[PDB]
Amino acid sequence: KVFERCELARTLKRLGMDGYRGISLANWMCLAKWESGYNTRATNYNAGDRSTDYGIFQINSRYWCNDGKTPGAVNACHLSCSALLDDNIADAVACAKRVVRDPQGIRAWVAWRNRCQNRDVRQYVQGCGV
Repeated sequence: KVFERCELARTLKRLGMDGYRGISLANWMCLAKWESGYNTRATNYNAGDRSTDYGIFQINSRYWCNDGKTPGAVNACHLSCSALLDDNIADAVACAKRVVRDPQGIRAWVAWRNRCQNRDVRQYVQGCGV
């Protein structure tokens, strides 16, 4: 599923992501935008280390979900990576909440640093009613 901007914003709010571990909604929105274009089926294979990024938040198979083919990986979210490719983002949101409970928080995603940190991210939720 390819979410529309405001549709996603309202979904993420109901799922309790606004202010989760100190992270504003707009920041989550900026992260989904740059990681997958708001696409829940996006996947990106990292030939360099043999892991794959899955879903709307591009969650990595080395630590977060199990895909069986990543060497030396763990599955902190206790999910199959297939779960992160569903049109319903419930499991993807629960896993993203897990990723940010670790020290780095949202900084775990480099694209957030490049494209969202220290920027005016208000545009991502503007006019959406959240």
